[PDB]
Amino acid sequence: TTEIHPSCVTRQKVIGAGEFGEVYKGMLKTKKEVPVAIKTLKAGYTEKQRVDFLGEAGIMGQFSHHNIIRLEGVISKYKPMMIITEYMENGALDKFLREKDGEFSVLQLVGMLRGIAAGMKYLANMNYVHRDLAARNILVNSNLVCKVSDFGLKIPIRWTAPEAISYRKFTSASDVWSFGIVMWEVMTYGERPYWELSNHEVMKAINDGFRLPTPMDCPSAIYQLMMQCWQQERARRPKFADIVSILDKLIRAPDSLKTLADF
Ligand SMILES: Nc1ncnc2c1ncn2[C@@H]1O[C@H](COP(=O)(O)OP(=O)(O)NP(=O)(O)O)[C@@H](O)[C@H]1O
Repeated sequence: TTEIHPSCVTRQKVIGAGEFGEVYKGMLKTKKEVPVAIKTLKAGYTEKQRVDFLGEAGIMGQFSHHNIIRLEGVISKYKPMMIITEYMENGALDKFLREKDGEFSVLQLVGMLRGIAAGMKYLANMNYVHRDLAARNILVNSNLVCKVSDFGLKIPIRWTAPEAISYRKFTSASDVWSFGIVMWEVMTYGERPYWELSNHEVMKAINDGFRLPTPMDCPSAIYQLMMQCWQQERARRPKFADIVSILDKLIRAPDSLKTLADF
């Protein structure tokens, strides 16, 4: 990753709190000044936190893709240590959608999902199994591009594929199950999967052949595709590259989205 000089960064406002310290909006001067998010490492970090902190930047720095958060660079030689990324104005996806409930077209929602899916196709090609794909780990920018975020060395049962739970077998097909749950998150404008059901109920339903119900006004193709992501046998779930392609068909022929799922 790129080491950058404290002089080029200027923190402006706190916009959040992370595992290792507060996160700020700011300005990077690489000439020309550009908004950035800035993750700080609290003074008083342990060695373990230092390594986990810089490590995420390391993992992130191995990626270059439109729908993957871009590491601008780290600050590891001076204090506050920082991780500098592209600024995403609309913040986390689940929270954004909750604030803008019913305010997007079905095409804007599906395009958000194709962005995510694309990023997950990139990750899956790089052999990177995210393990924690969820709408809260997607960030969104002024133009509504959704980027997979949160790469890092805690994972809730109900975003997780049954085989990944019972045998702890995490693959890219595990992530595809999670992506179906994100689809339901996006199409319900940020509702919590399985509402207030307990982890126990949730696994009993899933193993009993029962799935999350169709979101209100959900296109039939979007609902069926999520049901394709929630097949008990992972080998039958679509791969991310199938998902991207199906969502592109749907976007290219938007009248496909006029027919809704029922019941
Ligand atoms: N690149 C970014 N651009 C814009 N906002 C960001 C960026 N990264 C993080 N944030 C914001 O800062 C918050 C905390 O960042 P992050 O560490 O990535 O999430 P977290 O540790 O899971 N904590 P939280 O999201 O508050 O539950 C997020 O909710 C975002 O609102």
